[PDB]
Amino acid sequence: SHMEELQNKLEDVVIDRNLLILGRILGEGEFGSVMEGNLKQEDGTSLKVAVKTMSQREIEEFLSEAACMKDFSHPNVIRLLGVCIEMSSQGIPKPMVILPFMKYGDLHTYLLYSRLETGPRHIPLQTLLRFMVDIALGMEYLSNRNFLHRDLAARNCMLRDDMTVCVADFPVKWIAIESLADRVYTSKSDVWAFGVTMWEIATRGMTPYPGVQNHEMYDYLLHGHRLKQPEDCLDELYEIMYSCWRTDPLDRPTFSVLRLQLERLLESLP
Ligand SMILES: CCc1nc(C(N)=O)c(Nc2ccc(N3CCC(N4CCN(C)CC4)CC3)c(OC)c2)nc1NC1CCOCC1
Ligand SMILES: [Cl-]
Ligand SMILES: [Cl-]
Ligand SMILES: [Cl-]
Ligand SMILES: [Cl-]
Repeated sequence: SHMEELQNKLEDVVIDRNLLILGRILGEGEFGSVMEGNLKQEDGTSLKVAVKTMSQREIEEFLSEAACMKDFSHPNVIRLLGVCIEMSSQGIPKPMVILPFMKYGDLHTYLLYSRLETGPRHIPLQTLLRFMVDIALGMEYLSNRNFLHRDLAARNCMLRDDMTVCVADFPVKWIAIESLADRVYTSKSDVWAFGVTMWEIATRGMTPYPGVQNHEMYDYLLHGHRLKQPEDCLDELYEIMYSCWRTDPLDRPTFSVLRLQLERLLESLP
């Protein structure tokens, strides 16, 4: 059964490389690049997509990992469309991930662009808190499938045509105190990272803990200091984000609890 489900998921996940046309490069780096593409669909029409380029063992885990994420269906979690693996001239495998195109790019850049004239308009507080709700909803879905994100941050949240946020790509300043110390990581560690992401949103893209350096962070945290309240951040919003950084991770709210707080606060806005 367990196996049977894995076998099916595996069936679905691969896309014939001839259904796919690559385009220009949207952002090149270390692990690799993100490029625009067209995915030929079952109905005969093409779809604009994004295309991410990243041992047979690491190949097979990539494929098994891709199969599980393809099963994820929620509007605040980025849909994996499928995978291609095209071989090089030197012979190393090149594993491509296919994603729906996110017109507005990543949330962190978008927030930064918004403080420029020619960027997106100033983002009203209501919209910012809607971004938080969307992300909490995404992470609730994940925590209910017991899946850990590991790298939640504003730069890994993506903005869709319709300004829905979805979590994606699932960084000392984002890492829970317990995980710095004992390398151990629960959903409550994702909750920590969420709390930081909320702050990145509420500051419109500031790097967490100005004036503190990465190497200083465990002690800074170990002495009870946390991120400060941003100017024009509602106290209730700050309370919600501060609960994410409680020392005991058992004392932190679940995503489901956070989401419910965030939506209530949003509803109470005029
Ligand atoms: C989850 C991985 C990922 N998925 C997607 C996706 N599913 O579609 C994706 N798309 C994407 C779409 C559009 C853009 N644009 C480019 C033009 C720019 N212009 C510049 C010129 N300026 C005058 C006006 C603005 C505005 C942003 C984009 O920028 C990088 C990315 N990116 C992903 N990963 C990135 C990798 C780099 O780090 C951020 C996350
Ligand atoms: Cl091509
Ligand atoms: Cl999506
Ligand atoms: Cl900044
Ligand atoms: Cl701070």
